[PDB]
Amino acid sequence: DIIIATKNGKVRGMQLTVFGGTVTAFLGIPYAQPPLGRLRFKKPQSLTKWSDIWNATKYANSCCQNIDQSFPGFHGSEMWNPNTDLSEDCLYLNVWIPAPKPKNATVLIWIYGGGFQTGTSSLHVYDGKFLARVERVIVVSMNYRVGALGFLALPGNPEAPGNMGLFDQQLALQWVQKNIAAFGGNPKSVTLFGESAGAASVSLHLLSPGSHSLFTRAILQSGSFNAPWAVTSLYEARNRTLNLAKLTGCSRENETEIIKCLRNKDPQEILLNEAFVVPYGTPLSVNFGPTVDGDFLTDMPDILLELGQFKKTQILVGVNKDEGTAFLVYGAPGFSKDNNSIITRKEFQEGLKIFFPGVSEFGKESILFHYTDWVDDQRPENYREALGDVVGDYNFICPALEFTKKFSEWGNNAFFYYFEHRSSKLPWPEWMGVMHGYEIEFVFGLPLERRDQYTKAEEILSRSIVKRWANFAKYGNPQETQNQSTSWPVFKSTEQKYLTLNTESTRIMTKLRAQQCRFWTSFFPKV
Ligand SMILES: *[C@@H]1O[C@H](CO[C@H]2O[C@@H](C)[C@@H](O)[C@@H](O)[C@@H]2O)[C@@H](O[C@@H]2O[C@H](CO)[C@@H](O)[C@H](O)[C@H]2NC(C)=O)[C@H](O)[C@H]1NC(C)=O
Ligand SMILES: *[C@@H]1O[C@H](CO[C@H]2O[C@@H](C)[C@@H](O)[C@@H](O)[C@@H]2O)[C@@H](O[C@@H]2O[C@H](CO)[C@@H](O)[C@H](O)[C@H]2NC(C)=O)[C@H](O)[C@H]1NC(C)=O
Ligand SMILES: *[C@@H]1O[C@H](CO[C@H]2O[C@@H](C)[C@@H](O)[C@@H](O)[C@@H]2O)[C@@H](O)[C@H](O)[C@H]1NC(C)=O
Ligand SMILES: *[C@@H]1O[C@H](CO)[C@@H](O)[C@H](O)[C@H]1NC(C)=O
Ligand SMILES: *[C@@H]1O[C@H](CO)[C@@H](O)[C@H](O)[C@H]1NC(C)=O
Ligand SMILES: *[C@@H]1O[C@H](CO)[C@@H](O)[C@H](O)[C@H]1NC(C)=O
Ligand SMILES: [Cl-]
Ligand SMILES: [Cl-]
Ligand code: NA
Repeated sequence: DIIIATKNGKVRGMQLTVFGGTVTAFLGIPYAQPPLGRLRFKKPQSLTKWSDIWNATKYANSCCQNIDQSFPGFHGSEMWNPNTDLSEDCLYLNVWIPAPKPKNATVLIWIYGGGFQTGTSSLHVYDGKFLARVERVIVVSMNYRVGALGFLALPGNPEAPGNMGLFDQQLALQWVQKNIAAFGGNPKSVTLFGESAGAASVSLHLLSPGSHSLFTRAILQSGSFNAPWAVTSLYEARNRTLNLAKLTGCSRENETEIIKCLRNKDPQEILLNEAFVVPYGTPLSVNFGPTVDGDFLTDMPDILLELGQFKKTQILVGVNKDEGTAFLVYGAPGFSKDNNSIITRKEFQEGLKIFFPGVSEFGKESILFHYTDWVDDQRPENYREALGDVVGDYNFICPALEFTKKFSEWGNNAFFYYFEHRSSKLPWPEWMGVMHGYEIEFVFGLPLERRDQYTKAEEILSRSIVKRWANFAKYGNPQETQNQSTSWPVFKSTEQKYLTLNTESTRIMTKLRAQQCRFWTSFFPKV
């Protein structure tokens, strides 16, 4: 039996057999007062404290969220849907530790993505027992409110200040600060890691004064706060708060009245209207996201970044080779997971209308002009390939590279990867390539599990990634030093070296998507 005593009371874990060894798991530890009733839309509150033993033996409630019903029965989508009850009472976290209990272990904390609208810590691809077994790190992960319940904003008004999900994440990091020593962890060696909205959250904690001292280093997988989807302008954030009041018959005149009303709606009514607070949605819509709230975020983050106002530490940042493909099947014309999706020029342009709602006509000719200069053959898959690249370069790859450049210029070591392995088990079709989100299972070590049907080359790839992630966290340097591996060079402005992660040869290259990001980063924001 394994009981640990925490500042707020005792908690009982659960032993797990992993690869002939053992990990202890504490699944479902509360970290804040449940945000119900009068606390809906408010910053998370401190935990009352309990006598008697809290059992942390199963995942807890996922936070309320809309579900992907686009492909019922389909593992490719359904693997991202919550696998525990939805409930507004979802502020819990998980701790996997190695056995025997470690003495002063480096801690990894995962922050999931999901567009800030969806996600949960209990997905099978975020299961931290492989890491803890194999690398003897402690892994922590938390649920944080998403959608309007998480990011609804009415600026300056503490009934609904915005950024509540980010305060959820932040209060989980405090919990780790106060508590992880008792589990054998080193509060002085904490690395945050996250993918997509989770990565963007990691980068905002790098800008938040309140987070400065709740962690050591950071890993950003396919996301960063300067991505076009990542921060809602104060303008939009109120237009949206109002369209939601309106939509739920909660329009008022006193704004604290609007919120009192919204607190009486029942969660389904809020979720149901979220998709409509925007007149034109894209498959990449983030209707309720982070804002400049004057609290968590003190200024537009583009400015903090440019002027070097952020935590000085090392970062590991990377992207997948076909970031944009996943989204094309959620609304782009002539695209389907059940066929090769050869599209025509006319469909390409309609595609751009879907992804770039408005966006002038010249805006969209300029994208087409940059991306449809065929070299050449013809090449029926030209327009299909080009639309995915447009979507991936704009939304993920260029914002990641730009973030890494800028961050690196204030003098910190920074490492950049380019993930280009397609999982042998991937359920989406071949033309979608190395999709967004499909490096996560390599990082968490799922292919280390031989019973699971991955190739040999996959097990090895994952073994090396896990090592590089762990070395980054413990040492600030993502080398794999033993098996004559390629040395991962720091990313400097000027040379802009990066490391490729694939099953055959990993290599050092320079200047990923140089022409494309010059277009995205320098020219496009003007239009
Ligand atoms: C800011 O909000 C207004 C609000 O309009 C919205 O009403 C909501 C309840 C919601 O159902 C939503 O679908 C609806 O659009 C937006 O104004 C709208 O703009 C379009 C044309 O651009 C009109 O044809 C709509 O009918 C119009 N509605 C009203 C009542 O004016 C507005 O566009 C939006 N601004 C943005 C894009 O941020
Ligand atoms: C690949 O499929 C797309 C997607 O939509 C289709 O799914 C198919 C597998 C098919 O069974 C069909 O029932 C379904 O509509 C096809 O695009 C569609 O093309 C048809 C042609 O008449 C249009 O009318 C549809 O509007 C359009 N679908 C939408 C809503 O986007 C596509 O043609 C097909 N392409 C191939 C085989 O290369
Ligand atoms: C546990 O180790 C503590 C310090 O180790 C960390 O130093 C940090 C600055 C950071 O770079 C981490 O990556 C290092 O691992 C030490 O001061 C504590 O007193 C130790 N406590 C124990 C052994 O219980
Ligand atoms: C916690 O679970 C254990 C299972 O062995 C049990 O001994 C204890 O009574 C539990 N407390 C409950 C059910 O709240
Ligand atoms: C709006 O109503 C709230 C809630 O009772 C109240 O605190 C506030 O003073 C009101 N604002 C004004 C004066 O318009
Ligand atoms: C080193 O390579 C060997 C195979 O020769 C393998 O058994 C081992 O797991 C590797 N270590 C790492 C950290 O990749
Ligand atoms: Cl034309
Ligand atoms: Cl190698
Ligand atoms: Na131009």
